[PDB]
Amino acid sequence: QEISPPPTANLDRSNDKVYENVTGLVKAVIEMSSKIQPAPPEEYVPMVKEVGLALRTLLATVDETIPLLPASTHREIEMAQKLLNSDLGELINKMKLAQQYVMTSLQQEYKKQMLTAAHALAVDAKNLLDVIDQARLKMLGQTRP
Repeated sequence: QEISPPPTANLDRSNDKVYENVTGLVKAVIEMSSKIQPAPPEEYVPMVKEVGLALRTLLATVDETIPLLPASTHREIEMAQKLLNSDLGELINKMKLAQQYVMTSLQQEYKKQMLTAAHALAVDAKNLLDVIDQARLKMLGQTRP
């Protein structure tokens, strides 16, 4: 019973700077705490979903920019999308293995390969950006008289 009721509803919070500052401090603690500590295999799934959601937003956005671009660049973009999907597959596979091997000699190795897959995903995202940028600049070259 380290449990207490939510704060009173009898007070307007809309300019309550104490409330806001307590919120800021509790969040700063949560953020420090979760960074210091290694997250349990439970938590892996929600984190990976967040990354998958972010990827899908990106792929959907990249789908809508491809029409605009010179057809000579489409294969490169699509390949770079391919590579992100490839990194997501790997990430999910290593996450599943890390959970599977949770209390074995393989726990930390699988965790590591999961992080390397995630890192690869971020690196490949920035490469997609650069591929799209070169495309757009090429397109501007073409567009200008």
